[PDB]
Amino acid sequence: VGRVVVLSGPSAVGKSTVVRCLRERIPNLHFSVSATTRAPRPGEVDGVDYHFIDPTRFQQLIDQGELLEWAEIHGGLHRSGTLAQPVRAAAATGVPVLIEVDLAGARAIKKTMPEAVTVFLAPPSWQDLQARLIGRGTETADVIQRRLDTARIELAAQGDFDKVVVNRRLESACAELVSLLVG
Ligand SMILES: Nc1nc2c(ncn2[C@@H]2O[C@H](COP(=O)(O)OP(=O)(O)O)[C@@H](O)[C@H]2O)c(=O)[nH]1
Repeated sequence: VGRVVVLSGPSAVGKSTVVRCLRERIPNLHFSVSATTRAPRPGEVDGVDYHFIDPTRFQQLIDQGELLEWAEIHGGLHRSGTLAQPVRAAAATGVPVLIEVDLAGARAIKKTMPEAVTVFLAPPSWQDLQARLIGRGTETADVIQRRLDTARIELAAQGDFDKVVVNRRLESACAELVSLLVG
């Protein structure tokens, strides 16, 4: 049986680089393809970037209990979420699975699939994070203050997770995750 790992953390912090490394380290890693009801952009392959389904079917799947999690996107313009069946099918086939979602999504997935292992990817310190949120200082004080506030709230609830990986160094963050996914 493949391990299922749900990767989340602070919302203002992109994890695509970490995801990219894991996929390079674990050759047969199945990165969860979210379902969505928005249309494909050119270059997007159905079954690879998303599973593109229409609003009516997405609702069916909600009603049948077939999303581990879902959400309204851009205030309900469309929906996206994680399909249960591919995740379980991959796992039973023995392939390891990584799901990368926001915090509400990971919380929701722990309920619908409790054998999944949730991981909060934490900053090495509050100051490391703060520095990155201020960044180049191209945003307004109001916006930055909101980010810093948002971040402290999110950091304060990392204890809801099965596991904390402190991202001190990319390669050892990635090493800890590899261990959870196959070790
Ligand atoms: N709840 C939930 N949100 C998703 C899922 N997939 C994508 N999203 C959200 O949709 C937003 C925008 O999608 P897009 O611009 O194509 O790139 P993305 O940011 O990687 O998803 C993201 O901020 C995600 O939080 C999912 O499976 N579940």
